[PDB]
Amino acid sequence: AGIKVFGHPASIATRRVLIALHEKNLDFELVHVELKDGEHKKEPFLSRNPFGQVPAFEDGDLKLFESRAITQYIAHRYENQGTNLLQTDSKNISQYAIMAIGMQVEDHQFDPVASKLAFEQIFKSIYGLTTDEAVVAEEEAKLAKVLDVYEARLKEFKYLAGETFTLTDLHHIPAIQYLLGTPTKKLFTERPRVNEWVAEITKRPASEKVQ
Amino acid sequence: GIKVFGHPASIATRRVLIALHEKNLDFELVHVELKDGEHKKEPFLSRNPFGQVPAFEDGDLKLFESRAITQYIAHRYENQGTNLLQTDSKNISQYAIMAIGMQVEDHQFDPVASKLAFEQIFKSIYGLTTDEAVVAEEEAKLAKVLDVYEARLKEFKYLAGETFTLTDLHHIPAIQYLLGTPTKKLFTERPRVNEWVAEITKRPASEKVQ
Amino acid sequence: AGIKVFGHPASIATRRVLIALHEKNLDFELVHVELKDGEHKKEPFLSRNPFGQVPAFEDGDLKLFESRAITQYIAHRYENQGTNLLQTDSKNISQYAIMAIGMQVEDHQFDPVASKLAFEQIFKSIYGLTTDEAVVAEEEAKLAKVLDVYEARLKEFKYLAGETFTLTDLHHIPAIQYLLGTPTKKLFTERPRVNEWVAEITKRPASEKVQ
Amino acid sequence: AGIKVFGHPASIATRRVLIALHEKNLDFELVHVELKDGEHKKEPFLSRNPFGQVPAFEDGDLKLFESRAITQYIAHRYENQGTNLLQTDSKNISQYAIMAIGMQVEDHQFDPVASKLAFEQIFKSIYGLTTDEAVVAEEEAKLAKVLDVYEARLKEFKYLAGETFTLTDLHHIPAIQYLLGTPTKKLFTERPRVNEWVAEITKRPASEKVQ
Amino acid sequence: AGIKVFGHPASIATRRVLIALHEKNLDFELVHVELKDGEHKKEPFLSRNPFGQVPAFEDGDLKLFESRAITQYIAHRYENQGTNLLQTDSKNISQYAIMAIGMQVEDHQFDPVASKLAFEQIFKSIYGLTTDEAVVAEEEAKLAKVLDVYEARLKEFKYLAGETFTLTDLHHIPAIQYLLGTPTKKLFTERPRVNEWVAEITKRPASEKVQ
Amino acid sequence: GIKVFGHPASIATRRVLIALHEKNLDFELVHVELKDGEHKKEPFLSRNPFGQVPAFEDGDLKLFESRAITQYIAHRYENQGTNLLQTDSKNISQYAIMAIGMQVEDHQFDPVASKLAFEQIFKSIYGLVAEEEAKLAKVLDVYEARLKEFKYLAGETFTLTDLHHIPAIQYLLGTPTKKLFTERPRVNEWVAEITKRPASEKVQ
Ligand SMILES: C[C@@H]1O[C@@H](Oc2c(-c3ccc(O)c(O)c3)oc3cc(O)cc(O)c3c2=O)[C@H](O)[C@H](O)[C@H]1O
Ligand SMILES: C[C@@H]1O[C@@H](Oc2c(-c3ccc(O)c(O)c3)oc3cc(O)cc(O)c3c2=O)[C@H](O)[C@H](O)[C@H]1O
Ligand SMILES: C[C@@H]1O[C@@H](Oc2c(-c3ccc(O)c(O)c3)oc3cc(O)cc(O)c3c2=O)[C@H](O)[C@H](O)[C@H]1O
Ligand SMILES: C[C@@H]1O[C@@H](Oc2c(-c3ccc(O)c(O)c3)oc3cc(O)cc(O)c3c2=O)[C@H](O)[C@H](O)[C@H]1O
Ligand SMILES: C[C@@H]1O[C@@H](Oc2c(-c3ccc(O)c(O)c3)oc3cc(O)cc(O)c3c2=O)[C@H](O)[C@H](O)[C@H]1O
Ligand SMILES: C[C@@H]1O[C@@H](Oc2c(-c3ccc(O)c(O)c3)oc3cc(O)cc(O)c3c2=O)[C@H](O)[C@H](O)[C@H]1O
Ligand SMILES: C[C@@H]1O[C@@H](Oc2c(-c3ccc(O)c(O)c3)oc3cc(O)cc(O)c3c2=O)[C@H](O)[C@H](O)[C@H]1O
Repeated sequence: AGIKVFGHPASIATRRVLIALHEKNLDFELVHVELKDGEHKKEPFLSRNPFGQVPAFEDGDLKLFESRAITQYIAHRYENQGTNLLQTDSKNISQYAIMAIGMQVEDHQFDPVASKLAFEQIFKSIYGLTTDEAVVAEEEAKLAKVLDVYEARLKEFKYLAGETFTLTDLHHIPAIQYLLGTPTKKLFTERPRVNEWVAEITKRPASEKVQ
Repeated sequence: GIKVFGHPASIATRRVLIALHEKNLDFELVHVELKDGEHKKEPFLSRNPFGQVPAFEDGDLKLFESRAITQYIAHRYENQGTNLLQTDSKNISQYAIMAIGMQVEDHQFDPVASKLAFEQIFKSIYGLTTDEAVVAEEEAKLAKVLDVYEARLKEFKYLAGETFTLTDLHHIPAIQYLLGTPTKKLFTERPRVNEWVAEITKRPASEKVQ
Repeated sequence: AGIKVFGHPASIATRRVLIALHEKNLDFELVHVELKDGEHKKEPFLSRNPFGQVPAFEDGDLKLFESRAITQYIAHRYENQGTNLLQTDSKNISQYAIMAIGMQVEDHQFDPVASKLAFEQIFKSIYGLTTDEAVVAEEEAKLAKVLDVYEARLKEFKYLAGETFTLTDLHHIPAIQYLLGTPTKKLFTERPRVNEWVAEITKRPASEKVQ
Repeated sequence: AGIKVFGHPASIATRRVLIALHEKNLDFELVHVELKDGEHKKEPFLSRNPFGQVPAFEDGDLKLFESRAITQYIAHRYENQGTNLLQTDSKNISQYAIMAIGMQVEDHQFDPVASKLAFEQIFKSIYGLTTDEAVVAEEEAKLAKVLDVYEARLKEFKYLAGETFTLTDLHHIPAIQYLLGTPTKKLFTERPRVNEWVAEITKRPASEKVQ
Repeated sequence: AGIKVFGHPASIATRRVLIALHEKNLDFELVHVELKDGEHKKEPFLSRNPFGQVPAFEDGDLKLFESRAITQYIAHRYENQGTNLLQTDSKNISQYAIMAIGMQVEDHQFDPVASKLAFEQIFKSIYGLTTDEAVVAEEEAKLAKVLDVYEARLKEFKYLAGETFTLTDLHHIPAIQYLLGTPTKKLFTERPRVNEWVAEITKRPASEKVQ
Repeated sequence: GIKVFGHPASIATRRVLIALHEKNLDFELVHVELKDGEHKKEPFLSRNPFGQVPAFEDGDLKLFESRAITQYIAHRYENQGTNLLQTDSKNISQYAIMAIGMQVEDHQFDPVASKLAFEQIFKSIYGLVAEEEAKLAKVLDVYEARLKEFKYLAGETFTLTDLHHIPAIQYLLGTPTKKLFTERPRVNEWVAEITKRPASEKVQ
């Protein structure tokens, strides 16, 4: 009954879902999955996601996993409450496609790089493992290319899909929150439109709630 | 009209081509010469700054990312040819189920399938020897994905439900390649997966790009 | 305190030092080196270890690094307090050599394998990453060969250097603590003298203090 | 009947043969072998080359494989037509040996390095993959040494075997064509005699026919 | 000043040259290059071969390197003395091409595998290293394929290029001599026509002179 | 008496041999035929169950692990030949400083030096690096800084810390990796001194 998120409050992909829920002012329960104990690779969590990755999700009888499938469900199902996470005219197909390009680009070009950066520089550090400086340099060079594209794009429009905040922007927030606490920060601050964009999306109340 | 900027052997290009054929749409395939690095040069970079085929045009609308393109095609031309969305396309929960499968193809299937094709086909063109360790590690991963698919296909005829959708369509080009390799066994040894592969690969739109 | 340890409490090599200090009932400060902030790759930590790795160590004016150099120093400098970590007759050179063989074997044969097993099964799994089952199988086969040697050895003597607990046994403890929380546990439990040895050394109060 | 080449028009080794045929103004059929479908590792291609490598070749009843055995056959069999691919005085044994050194050097020192560089910088990109910048730097250093030797050699003579274009030069052309579309280009252009040599051999009509 | 070979008497490539010289009954000096002291990577040897590999070679004013360029030069320059190392009718271009296929095959398919097998099983011991049994198994499987092709070939003809002993056969001898002192021997003796071929070419006086 | 069970080319065997020569000790080198897998068979396995050269004997005492052996030699025969311990061997802090260097040689230097030697000697000789040279440079920069303060790695005298590096260095001096040593002036002098020692030249 109601909306439940099965995840961990430090997980990037879990935070994606949490931010979208807060943006919609939805009530929900966060059910804690203990990653340190391998609970995500055990039953019963495996029956909610056989790939053993947080988050999983429930809205009544509907059971989901994959953060970006979940956010998009939220954005459609609860379109008319709270922040609109779709384009202003959500019935405009070409505008939806432009948002979709940006979502694909986050998923394929931004996230794997940002993830590796956060893993090397933050998560390894929590367990006393040493950061591989070569992976960091290689991954920062990649991220700089992605951010150069974003810079050009943000010269044209206030946000990545157009003039309003959407899922394209939202999906970047958790990884960015973590990378702002690392030397990777410079890559965002040295690009002026990227920097303003980061400042706006991270100061949103929904973003600050999960931080 | 509709133009696709890509290469006819490319997995991601074939994704778009199959969707266009399924909609019976006319279009032009404008060849991008990957062997000459044309995808990492202007003017192709001005269509996709990440230098990856395919890019796409429908009148004034310019796109890239194969799965954004296919979805656009499926919505813009919803009412002609094959329906690539769910039967009731206005049902939001049903759309979310399709979306899970599309995410799963992208994150769990495609990177593994793409490594298996690289090691067993593409390395052989060129001078290179297939790393049998990568092949074994990747086949074990693929088996886990296909076990999930098997369970799912016991419940429903296709991956998103009772009808062929983008979730199935996105898998076709990688599968077409892997059927020419010993990885074939992973599909054939799983009966519902095997039937599913036979159905989706024998579709006329699939055969047109082969 | 006189004695300071510069490390991280989850680090295997740091725990080696901590256990030795506790065994000697020494007072000391653990100074937590902030790996996430790159503190280990900055002055003043680099003046304690130019290779930028944890732990480093101080006893008055004496500055050290390398966990096994530190534990040995502790064992000699504070020989006649708390547990004896050297051989019963510490002046016996041949007996010291037998302990030294075991310490070398821990360093070369045991530690790199145990480390990789912990990384693949614990560190990676907690994050998003999939445990490479091939590395696990290859490494477990190596570990089994080591533990077979240990089994034969523990049929002759209560501990690895002879009849008493020494640094040879102590140096294995932290890695073992981690591997007991993984399926690699079986390799220890399926060997009866190894199993009794693991049970004894991990139930020591000094071992439990760092867990 | 007549000359047939069994290969693929993008293949470096196939192009070697094609260029030699064009230089002799020979008529021939290119029979396409579908490498993407593994046709080279199946019968009937395996009966033409049991090592499953393109190209294979036929001139009437004579069946050959190995690109450099084929080019040499072409150069002798059809010596007196089109471009002379042997030395001016082809009966001069010491001059032949000098050409033979160069051909060996292309095969052993140039080709494996040039191949790797093309793979890392062009072919990996076609598939997902990322170019390993370390391999590129290691291989470019190797290529630079080769090209330094070539530079010295080209200060004495117009081409690599002497004053005329021969098989020694011809065998380099296909790999060079690919590397001119990569940043490795600089290694050629930064060496003035190498640069002029590359410009000459790539602007030959036979070279341009296969491009 | 006559024929000089600059190399080392244990080197496979040097032995190639020595055998050809002995087959021609030529007088020559072997000038020792001390590999263990890096003499091959220093002047004056580098001025004979800028790639720093034995052997180099001299016949009067003519300076050469690459063992197979040298053997071929010897076979042409001294064609009409001692053993003919070319085909019976050396003016027959198709017959030359058939010998050339076999020479290419020895270089590309046989030599790299045979050379690894000799390194793992014989020469690793010279430097105090242990034989990698996995490399050995992988390489023996490759060598078996090559030898199966050779077996088929030798059903048709007494030697690899036809009815008479040529450079194709000669180039295999040194590697084979070494592999006959290893368990790899079985691959040759398992195959009856290969076995008779090995027995014939290794019992030649010129072969025995370098052993 | 003293016996060493190993192979004369083996880096770890040479470590032991050098220490014996430095102490002017008589001993027998009993060859273990690695090419024939003798190290992975009985009776060698009963001297070292891990099947690695060298093993060692001094009367009834049986040892393996080169660095355990060198240290035993340095203590058992402390007062003869070269002192391989610190000048004041009873000084515990000074021993610890030598111990840091021995650990550093084992963990930071040896694995890198060993890879470089085995890739290049052989690439150069039998026709079969950049990542490893970068790692080695870092280690050698630390050594350079250290050798500005003291004549040797543990202090003012030659000790086991220096000795343990010798065999790998001997091999690397026959490769282009030589430059990493020569481009660092204090490292270069240190290498020249430790490799010209008679005990080092005896095993070369
Ligand atoms: C609000 C909806 O937005 C758009 O539908 C699309 C949707 C979509 C519709 C309903 C859902 O429950 C859902 O999760 C996604 O998805 C798209 C994804 C793409 O990658 C590209 C598209 O053009 C659409 C696409 O056009 C359309 O404008 C549609 O007419 C409208 O009902
Ligand atoms: C102006 C467009 O920018 C670039 O494409 C991107 C688009 C986009 C493409 C086509 C459109 O019609 C549109 O309005 C936006 O959107 C992006 C969104 C992101 O979040 C990130 C991106 O890199 C792009 C991104 O790279 C391409 O150069 C495109 O062909 C060009 O038309
Ligand atoms: C029947 C469902 O199977 C699994 O979810 C999947 C679904 C799915 C299906 C129907 C549902 O009502 C639903 O909530 C989820 O669909 C998939 C599609 C794919 O292409 C691949 C998948 O891995 C799943 C996939 O793993 C999950 O274990 C889910 O919790 C369970 O209810
Ligand atoms: C009885 C002895 O066992 C084995 O050596 C080991 C020794 C050792 C050698 C000589 C002795 O007198 C002694 O009491 C112990 O100690 C070990 C300690 C470990 O932690 C691990 C080991 O593998 C050995 C280890 O393998 C060897 O087979 C040795 O040569 C033999 O004499
Ligand atoms: C000038 C020559 O350079 C080197 O030999 C080569 C020769 C060559 C040897 C003897 C001659 O009389 C001659 O005119 C050229 O030719 C080459 C050609 C290539 O295409 C590549 C090479 O590396 C050499 C190559 O390395 C040798 O160091 C030789 O000592 C010297 O005479
Ligand atoms: C019987 C022949 O075998 C194969 O070619 C080889 C030839 C060869 C080709 C055409 C001829 O007319 C001829 O007399 C010999 O010779 C070889 C010699 C070697 O030392 C190694 C080889 O693999 C072949 C080798 O593979 C090819 O399959 C060829 O097409 C076929 O005609
Ligand atoms: C000669 C001895 O040296 C020093 O003992 C130490 C020894 C040691 C003593 C006797 C032996 O047979 C042996 O093989 C090693 O080892 C150490 C190792 C370290 O890593 C750190 C140390 O401080 C000592 C440490 O201080 C001490 O100065 C001891 O007082 C003295 O008897």
